Amino acid sequence: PSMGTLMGVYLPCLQNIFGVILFLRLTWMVGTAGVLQALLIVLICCCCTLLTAISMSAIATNGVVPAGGSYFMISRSLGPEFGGAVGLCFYLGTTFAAAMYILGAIEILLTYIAPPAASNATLNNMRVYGTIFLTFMTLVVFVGVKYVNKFASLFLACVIISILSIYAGGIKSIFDPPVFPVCMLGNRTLSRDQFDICAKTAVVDNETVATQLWSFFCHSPNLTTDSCDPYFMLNNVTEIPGIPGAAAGVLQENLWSAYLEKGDIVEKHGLPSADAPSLKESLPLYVVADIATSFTVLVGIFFPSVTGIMAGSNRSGDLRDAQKSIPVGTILAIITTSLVYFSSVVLFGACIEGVVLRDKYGDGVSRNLVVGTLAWPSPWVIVIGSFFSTCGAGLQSLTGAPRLLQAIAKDNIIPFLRVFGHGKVNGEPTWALLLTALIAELGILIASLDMVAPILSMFFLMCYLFVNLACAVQTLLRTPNWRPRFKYYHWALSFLGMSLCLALMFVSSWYYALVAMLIAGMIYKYIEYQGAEKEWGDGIRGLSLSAARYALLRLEEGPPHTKNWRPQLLVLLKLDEDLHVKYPRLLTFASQLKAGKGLTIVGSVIQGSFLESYGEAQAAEQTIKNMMEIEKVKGFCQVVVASKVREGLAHLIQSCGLGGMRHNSVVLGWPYGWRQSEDPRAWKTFIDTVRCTTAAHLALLVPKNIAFYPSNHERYLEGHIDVWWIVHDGGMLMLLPFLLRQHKVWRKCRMRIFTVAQMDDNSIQMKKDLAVFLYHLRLEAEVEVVEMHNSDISAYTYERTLMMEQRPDQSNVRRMHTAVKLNEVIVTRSHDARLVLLNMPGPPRNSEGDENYMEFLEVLTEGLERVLLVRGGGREVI
Amino acid sequence: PSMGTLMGVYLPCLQNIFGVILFLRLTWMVGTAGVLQALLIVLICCCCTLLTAISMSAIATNGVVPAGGSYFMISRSLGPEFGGAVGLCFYLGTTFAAAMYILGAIEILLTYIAPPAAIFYSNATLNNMRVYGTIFLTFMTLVVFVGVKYVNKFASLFLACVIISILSIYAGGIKSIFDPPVFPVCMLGNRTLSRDQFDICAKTAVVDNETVATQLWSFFCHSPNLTTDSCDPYFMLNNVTEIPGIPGAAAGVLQENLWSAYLEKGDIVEKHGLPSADAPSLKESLPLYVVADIATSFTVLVGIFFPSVTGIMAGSNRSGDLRDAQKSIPVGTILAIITTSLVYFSSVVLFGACIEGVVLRDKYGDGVSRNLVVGTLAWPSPWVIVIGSFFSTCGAGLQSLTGAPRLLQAIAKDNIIPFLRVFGHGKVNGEPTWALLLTALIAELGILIASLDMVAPILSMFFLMCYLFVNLACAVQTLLRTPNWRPRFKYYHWALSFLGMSLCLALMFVSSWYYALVAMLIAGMIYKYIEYQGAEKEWGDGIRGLSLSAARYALLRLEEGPPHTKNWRPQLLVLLKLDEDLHVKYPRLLTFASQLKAGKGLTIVGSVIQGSFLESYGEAQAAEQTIKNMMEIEKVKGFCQVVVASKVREGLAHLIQSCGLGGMRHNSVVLGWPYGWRQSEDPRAWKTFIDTVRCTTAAHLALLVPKNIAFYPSNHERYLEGHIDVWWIVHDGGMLMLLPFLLRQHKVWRKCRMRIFTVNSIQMKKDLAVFLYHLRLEAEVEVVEMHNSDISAYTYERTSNVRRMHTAVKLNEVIVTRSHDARLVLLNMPGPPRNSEGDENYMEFLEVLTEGLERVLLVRGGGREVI
Ligand SMILES: *[C@@H]1O[C@H](CO)[C@@H](O[C@@H]2O[C@H](CO)[C@@H](O[C@@H]3O[C@H](CO)[C@@H](O)[C@H](O)[C@@H]3O)[C@H](O)[C@H]2NC(C)=O)[C@H](O)[C@H]1NC(C)=O
Ligand SMILES: *[C@@H]1O[C@H](CO)[C@@H](O[C@@H]2O[C@H](CO)[C@@H](O[C@@H]3O[C@H](CO)[C@@H](O)[C@H](O)[C@@H]3O)[C@H](O)[C@H]2NC(C)=O)[C@H](O)[C@H]1NC(C)=O
Ligand SMILES: *[C@@H]1O[C@H](CO)[C@@H](O)[C@H](O)[C@H]1NC(C)=O
Ligand SMILES: *[C@@H]1O[C@H](CO)[C@@H](O)[C@H](O)[C@H]1NC(C)=O
Repeated sequence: PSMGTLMGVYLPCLQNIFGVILFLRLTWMVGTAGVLQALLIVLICCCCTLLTAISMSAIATNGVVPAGGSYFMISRSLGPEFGGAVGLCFYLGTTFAAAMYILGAIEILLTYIAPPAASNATLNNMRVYGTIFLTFMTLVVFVGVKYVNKFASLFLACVIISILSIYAGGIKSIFDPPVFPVCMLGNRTLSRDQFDICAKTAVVDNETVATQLWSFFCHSPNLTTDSCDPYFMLNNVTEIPGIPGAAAGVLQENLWSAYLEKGDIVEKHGLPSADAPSLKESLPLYVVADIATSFTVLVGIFFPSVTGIMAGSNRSGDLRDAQKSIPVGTILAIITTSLVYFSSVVLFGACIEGVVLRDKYGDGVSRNLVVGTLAWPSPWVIVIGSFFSTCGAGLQSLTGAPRLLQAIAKDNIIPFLRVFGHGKVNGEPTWALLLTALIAELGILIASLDMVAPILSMFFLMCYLFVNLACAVQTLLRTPNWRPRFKYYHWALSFLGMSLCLALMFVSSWYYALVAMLIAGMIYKYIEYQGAEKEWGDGIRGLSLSAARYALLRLEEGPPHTKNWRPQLLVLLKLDEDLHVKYPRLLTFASQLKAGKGLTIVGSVIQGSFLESYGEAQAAEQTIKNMMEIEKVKGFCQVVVASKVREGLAHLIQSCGLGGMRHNSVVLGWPYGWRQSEDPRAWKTFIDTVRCTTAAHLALLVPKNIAFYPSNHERYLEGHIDVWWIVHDGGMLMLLPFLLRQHKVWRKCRMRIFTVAQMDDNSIQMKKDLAVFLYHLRLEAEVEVVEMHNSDISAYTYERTLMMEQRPDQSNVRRMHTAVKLNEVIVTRSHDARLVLLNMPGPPRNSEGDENYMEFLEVLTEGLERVLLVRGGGREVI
Repeated sequence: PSMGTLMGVYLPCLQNIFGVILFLRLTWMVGTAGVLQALLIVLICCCCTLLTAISMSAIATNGVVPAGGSYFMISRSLGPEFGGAVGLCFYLGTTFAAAMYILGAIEILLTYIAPPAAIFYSNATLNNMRVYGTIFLTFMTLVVFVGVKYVNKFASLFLACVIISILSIYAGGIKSIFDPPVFPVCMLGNRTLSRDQFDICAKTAVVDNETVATQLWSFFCHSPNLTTDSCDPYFMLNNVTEIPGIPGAAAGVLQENLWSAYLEKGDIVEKHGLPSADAPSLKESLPLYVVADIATSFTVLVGIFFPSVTGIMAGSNRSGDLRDAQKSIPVGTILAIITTSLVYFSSVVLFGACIEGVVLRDKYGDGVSRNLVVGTLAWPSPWVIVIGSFFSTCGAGLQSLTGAPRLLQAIAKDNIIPFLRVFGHGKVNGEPTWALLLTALIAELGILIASLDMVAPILSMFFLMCYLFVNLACAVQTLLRTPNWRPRFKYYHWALSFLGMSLCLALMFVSSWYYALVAMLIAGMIYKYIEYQGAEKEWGDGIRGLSLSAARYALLRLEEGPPHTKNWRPQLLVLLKLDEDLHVKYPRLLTFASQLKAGKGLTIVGSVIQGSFLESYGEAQAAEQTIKNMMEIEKVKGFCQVVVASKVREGLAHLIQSCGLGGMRHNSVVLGWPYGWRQSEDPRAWKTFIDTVRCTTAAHLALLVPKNIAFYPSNHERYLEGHIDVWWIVHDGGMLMLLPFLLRQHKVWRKCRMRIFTVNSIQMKKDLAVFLYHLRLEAEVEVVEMHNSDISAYTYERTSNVRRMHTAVKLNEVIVTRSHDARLVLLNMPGPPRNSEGDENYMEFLEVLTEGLERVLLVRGGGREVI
């Protein structure tokens, strides 16, 4: 299967756009509203269709295009929810379009072709004949689809012959127009059907005698009477030509709006008329305005003539290269249609009188097609041409709606219409054709183009709005599988299309638009619920699971680094031998530092064997959940059963979360009684966990002396948090006290920034820097710099220099002494502090100097009531 | 601090509801719309407010009540997004209410109290309104700036004025019933003349023993002589009557003014039911008939009258100083609503039944001698209602001017919206500083319209937006079972709040659809902006933060509730085994998982890497990228976990039991087959396989062991001829039947024939068929003989080493003679032994059982599978 762009995309879209709306209701629309407002309407109705076509192309290019049709692409590229929603609005639009074309064919048959074989009598004739035609067309569609697909070329040929004849007639009008006298009464419009000739008196047998017009206007058959209406005798009777040759005075004439009312009379603005009363037996003698005309009504009546851009991408499977052949073809069809309407609007407006355009049924002329009056060969070619075009459009719509319904039914998206997929032995639908025919009858029972057209418009506008909105949303949030290759495509275009087509959908009828939107929302949510129930198993719980998975998948792609740094903690609790939380203050501290917003996972390892201790794990999980609910901290809880607690801690540290929902901080407690007991396990386990959390580039929070930390009911009134930032990790060391004081427990503790990084430098510049940095934070904490020394900070400087370059025992003995001098300073100037935060030095590289490192950490925090040590990970930015 | 229900909630709400609409625009509404439609209007405007009061009570009952005010409760109980959105609509409503009350005070000053002080003296009335409203707005802002304390002291007086006014109205009516007042209104045929100009309504009067033309004649006929015939035909053709304007209460008037009489702009107020002979008229007479001022309809009347019943959120405004709020707020608010509704109903009926249908339609009381139309019936004098309404309007304006900037200051100090942080810079006392100025500017921009009949709909739009948002939030949070939302109200049900949302939305669209669209877009923009700011504050990114927050919210909500699903769908964990060069050994497992899930569900891909964590981080990260790429190729959407353990066996276990977050857990482990276990000299592989098998059966997980993974098809291949074989032996029938269906759901197995072979036979077949009806597979069922002795191994393991092999070899014989040419064979395997040493024999069994079959997949049930 391989065919080019032309015979695969261009000709079908053109054949679907040229409909009956042009002939039957273009001239009337142009004359009633003028040339300006008509051109503006055409432009407004082409822009929405252009933005929808661009979005449709952006959809049709990303990835491969499914070979099924025009509904499979939408579904595959926008999800089952959207695809299901789009298919149904399109189905309803198609069945009402078939109905409307049947109405057009009936109207053209009973009014101009042959009126003998026929207020509300006309409506009843329309109903009866439309029902008969619908029956016959449904039967034909049942038996003879092959012949329709055979004869489909003829309908386009007829349309082209008709348009060629119209333009040829115009070009012949410019230099030699036809003759079609329309009769006048002052500034009124007479129906030429009854009268033989329009003249008050005629000369018969050497003398004047009253004409049929007289006898119809005056009840007296003798001229010598004075009991007639004043308007007839007061004004004249003229015979102006109806087809004035092309000129700039006529296009100047019919240039301003002429919106009439229901029942008014078609009047020729620009003739002398002296008003007077009139009888009530004369109204059947003037031409009358049939329906109330406005701007929104004309929008609604014209819109079904620019629809069908989804009909071009309808033989997608039998295409050579669809990605490059569908969009260009569709847009070329749009451009051709827009230019044909513009040129025809201007030619009609500028070539025909402003009073004969308003005869919806061609009353001024002797019951002819008003647009058929200007046609070179004869007015009989356009009538037959439009008749065959209407029949063909009806047949093709009745062929193409049931196929869409059958596809949607066999896709098993909406469950209650599975039966509509019981196709024939060949695949042709059976109980979808019946539903379509019944809805078409329900539409025919209205029997008026001016009321069927807005419903059709609502369905199509809803479909287009949905396509555009889906495209824009999927582009904004970076949907995982959505990458279009179109060059001139940008989500701003789809947004503008949504706005314009929404404005149209609301101009026609706000309440109808609300009903359509509610139907669409109901079907969308119902599809979503059914999909959730089918993938997972539950309705409500299934919805939540699906939302979670969607969010995680979308978060997967993209740069995995955030411009800011906020602590997301993982609290490593240590369960007792009796399965009790040893330090229930860690949970309290986590709740005070997070305040219930963010991610907080709470892991714990249970020594033993997994094969025989599963119930223990479940019990411990419930226990931790209860204890965690009490302290009011909202988080998940993981429990693993390892053989040795060390490897359990490792597996917990490096594997907790799903993709992007990872922790970036490990808060572990302090080992108490490590030197007291003879078992040296404690400090080696602690140091091993420290080394394992520093090699994964994670932050570290080691709250020392956890038994003295406040509870949530406690409150502090006087006190000041103390920060003792030594060299590095300034960002997190400044971000912690702020997030802490944001809680009511530390609601008003004064912050004091103590800095010890003299390094033979000046504090004046560092004070200005700290203050300006604090200005953005707005903490405004007092900054004081203590007189620091290089030899005093030697322990930290060694590591700092090594870190800068990257960007033992001799040193350790010195480190202990520096640790004790620093401890002396801090305990003499910050003893009475409420909470003290200072950054700790990194663990040694040598696996044996760990005891000295522990002695350093113990002699450093000697005397301080409450001290929290934080170690940076190195990837923190702010 | 402790004060009761009455003086803490009831009276403030009453003071906020009874407003100026009642006096200035009730009679006009009743006369224009009739009695019936008036009752309907009152009912419609009371129902939306009643449902909103019920939802507000449900909010005020869950948990403890914040002591701050009326905005803190909403925030704490509905989240920062909703609470922030509500605050702005309520703020705008309050400032426009200040504007409307000022307009009411100006209108009452220029029309009844003193008409000479009309400086401008059409558009002159509008310009006078503009100037005087500006002067008052300035003066009231300054007063509110300096003297809040005296306002808080004198606030009771305004309520005293309102109550005395209403009591006087009813006293006047009751006096009307048996002895009415006198207020003659003059008539011309069936029109209504303005009684201000004429001295007396009579065509001719007798002066000095003779008749002379009266002032009415000179106004209608410009000639001062009776002997003239150059006047309009309407004056001479019709009569001049003087009907009483206040007929005492009776059933004849309520019978008259009972149907709607919507006029048009410029029409004439006509008394239906009087003799009138029509005739043309001049154009210099229009200044002498009373005229309808604006076009009247039904929707217009709803829009103008809705502000009267607003203010139910002002009752829960001294929340901190309350004795027991949970039992005192709802009952107080609802009693205030009921009292207001009954007062309106009784007053509507009283007006309908006491006043003529022609004097109700003079919006400014022209038929009567420029009096307050409602003041005609009042016992002491019509002077009590005028002064009463003046003081009431000034007091309500003052309190709105006091209560709006305070709310803005609260929102600014809550630090939700960042660009209005400056508005929290209160004075030394707490009185707002740059919030009062902004409020005064908005009030001026509202005054520039200078017409109650045009300001009222804007006020209504904002208040309706607030109520709709409250109701919708309550209903949704009750439906989705948010974790921290449990209301204690007795008569509360999410259907009621939903119905309230529907009704108040209907109102919002009846009044003016376009305004409703603008309000909804403002609300949506602020809602999404608050959500974005919350994301920026918790996580760090705007978009990535939004996604993280959505994920966390979904997981937390899914946490609570029954942890068992009615259905069972496989959620796989594919255990890949990386090579020494960090390449996927069997990339066909990922293909098989993608075929079994079809891209919908959860699929985690774990793998263990032997070594030490301290020195092997980069290898793990590189392997993570490798697995992600290989998984992207096969088109399977899933997450990837890699852990670095010491001994692989141990790492596996930890991978099996800890993967996921809370409720997003796996329930099926698909591991490959150990190849070369007996051929390999070392016995390390089977020792690992058996350990993973034993560990995954003790966690109650299903098990899928695809054997011979090197012959499984890829995605590009297609099958035309073949038949899947299922060999369900004893147990695990549900999942053994659900697997082939989910498999054939993919295009690769799109049309492979399914054959069910099952080791009373009619009863069993009937059961399989009835079960198959729901599934709809309709696959052919073939039941081979069932020997208990042959299957003894499965029965004995569920509920002799030499015998094991004999049964396995007979079963292998049967399967290979009746299913050798099968495409895919699925059969359930027996459980591994409890003894840790018979693993070699167990492996020999498993090897000799599936001997000859090209492709065989073995499934073992977990035991908690339902379908
Ligand atoms: C066709 O002829 C009739 C009668 O001559 C035109 O009637 C229009 O409307 C009324 C009579 O129905 C007259 O207009 C009056 O004009 C004054 C001056 O502004 C205005 O104050 C009145 O309210 C009324 O509009 C007059 O006969 C004529 N007026 C206009 C502006 O057309 C009718 O318009 C004619 N139709 C055409 C010319 O298309
Ligand atoms: C006050 O008197 C005026 C003038 O008489 C009333 O206006 C006109 O009243 C007459 C008599 O009711 C109406 O005539 C009726 O017209 C309708 C069709 O419009 C016809 O079906 C009836 O059989 C009858 O002929 C006339 O329409 C009406 N309006 C005008 C412009 O003449 C006025 O209605 C009286 N007040 C009230 C409250 O009725
Ligand atoms: C009617 O036509 C006659 C014939 O020319 C003309 O004289 C007369 O003025 C016309 N009347 C009007 C009202 O134009
Ligand atoms: C005016 O009133 C007199 C008083 O009886 C009455 O006779 C006359 O008919 C009235 N005029 C009309 C037009 O009814």
